[PDB]
Amino acid sequence: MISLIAALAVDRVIGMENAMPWNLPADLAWFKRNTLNKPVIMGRHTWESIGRPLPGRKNIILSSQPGTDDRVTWVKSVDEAIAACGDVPEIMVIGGGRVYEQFLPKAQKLYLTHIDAEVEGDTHFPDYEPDDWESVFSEFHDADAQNSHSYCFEILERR
Ligand SMILES: NC(=O)c1ccc[n+]([C@@H]2O[C@H](COP(=O)([O-])OP(=O)(O)OC[C@H]3O[C@@H](n4cnc5c(N)ncnc54)[C@H](OP(=O)(O)O)[C@@H]3O)[C@@H](O)[C@H]2O)c1
Ligand SMILES: Nc1nc(=O)c2nc(CNc3ccc(C(=O)N[C@@H](CCC(=O)O)C(=O)O)cc3)cnc2[nH]1
Ligand SMILES: [Mn+2]
Ligand SMILES: [Mn+2]
Ligand SMILES: [Mn+2]
Repeated sequence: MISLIAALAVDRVIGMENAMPWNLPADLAWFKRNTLNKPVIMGRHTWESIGRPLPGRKNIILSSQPGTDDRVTWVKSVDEAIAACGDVPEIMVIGGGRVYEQFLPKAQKLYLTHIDAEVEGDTHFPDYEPDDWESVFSEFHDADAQNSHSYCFEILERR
């Protein structure tokens, strides 16, 4: 099973200048809980944005060019990325925009954080047809001293 996990600001913005400009510790904790002990697939730009391997996960990087770091697994196509995960229950696709586009048609589940923040951005999460997806979990949180925007965690499953 393939799942996508992402955090979206207003208008589905996910990034600006190869970065995420907000800081929401509660959402990073949610990301860690939902990805630990699973393979994670990311594109090369997202790998450069994170800047190090994510511990406790098999890190798989998509790039058309040879890898430059043997602490992670480098693959050259979507099918190779999936194969490199092996026989696991759930593969997590962690972006960025181009990678989410390619994996969305193959995904059964979306883990989305909706952040109440207006961000100039240059990267968006794909338009997804709402009729295709059922919301199975949602949890709203007001802003607090650690998290400067309100946010909603949602899990959607393909109908
Ligand atoms: N808010 C969030 O949840 C979230 C999550 C992830 C990322 N982001 C943000 O998203 C942005 C990065 O997204 P992006 O769309 O620019 O880049 P991306 O999807 O991370 O990376 C694209 C790169 O991945 C490689 N790639 C993708 N598909 C491939 C394929 N089928 N075969 C081979 N290589 C493939 C290519 O690398 P080569 O050029 O080396 O071939 C391509 O240039 C950053 O701003 C980041 O902070 C946000
Ligand atoms: N829900 C969600 N939120 C995000 O911010 C997010 N970000 C990415 C891409 N960027 C990043 C950037 C940093 C870390 C990261 O350092 N994660 C640590 C958390 C511990 C910490 O630094 O606070 C991890 O071990 O997972 C992960 C993804 C992909 N999916 C996401 N999904
Ligand atoms: Mn092929
Ligand atoms: Mn198999
Ligand atoms: Mn806000």
